[PDB]
Amino acid sequence: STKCVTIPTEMAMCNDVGYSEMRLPNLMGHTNMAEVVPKSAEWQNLLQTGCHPYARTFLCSLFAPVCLDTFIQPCRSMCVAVRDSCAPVLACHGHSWPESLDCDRFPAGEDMCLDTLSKSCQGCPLIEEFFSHKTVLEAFCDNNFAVKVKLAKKKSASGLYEYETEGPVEFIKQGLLLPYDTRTMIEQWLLINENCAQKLIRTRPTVYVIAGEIHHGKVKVNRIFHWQKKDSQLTLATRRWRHHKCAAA
Ligand SMILES: [Cl-]
Ligand SMILES: [Cl-]
Ligand SMILES: [Cl-]
Ligand SMILES: [Cl-]
Ligand SMILES: [Cl-]
Ligand SMILES: [Cl-]
Ligand SMILES: [Cl-]
Ligand SMILES: [Cl-]
Ligand SMILES: [Cl-]
Repeated sequence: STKCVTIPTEMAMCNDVGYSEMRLPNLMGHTNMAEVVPKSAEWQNLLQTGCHPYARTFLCSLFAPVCLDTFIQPCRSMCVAVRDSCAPVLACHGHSWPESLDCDRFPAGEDMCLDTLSKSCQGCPLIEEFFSHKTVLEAFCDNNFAVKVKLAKKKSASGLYEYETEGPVEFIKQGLLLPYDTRTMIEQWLLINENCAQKLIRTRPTVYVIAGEIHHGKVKVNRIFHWQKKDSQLTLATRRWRHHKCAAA
């Protein structure tokens, strides 16, 4: 029916939250630790960002409720705070706030609940057209990656529009990742920023030089340079990048 188990060291989410014994089944419905531990480990990437100081203990009140006490849910206030602070980070990871954590399921008003002690990647930069290769090189130095990509619009079976890279991607500045991983992050950014991709399709030709940052599986495009058919400045900047000395080391 129900039992109490020791929080294992392998459960990094709740191995240092003030108590060592949890009750099963937990508030998430998990009936055994072979289910509790991996499902809790799915939150590790979000929790390592520090999106909200109460995210970890809020989650542990659900995944590892206190053994000897009756089940007390966290307050809807704390759910709304943690959700409003951490949901954009999950969106940057490509995820969304789970329906199982819909804050409307948590108590408010008279119902007793555990409360608090007290009371980014979505940017779409402009398409730069008349620019200097010195500005392009400055963007290269200021960003993690810089690539030459051709974008293409495509109609799916359901009638919706998909935006994809077409042909090979010419890498100018690789950054600290392999070109395969960088390109995978660029595709992820294209899917997450559908409005920005749609904006980029409207400028012909659809060839761009994009520069941005990649941090812990999050991709942010900072600069977008349009590659004209008779381009000179992007050509000069890309040919110069190999021998270019940045202003900062
Ligand atoms: Cl969001
Ligand atoms: Cl973020
Ligand atoms: Cl970011
Ligand atoms: Cl624009
Ligand atoms: Cl920049
Ligand atoms: Cl189309
Ligand atoms: Cl870098
Ligand atoms: Cl054209
Ligand atoms: Cl043109």
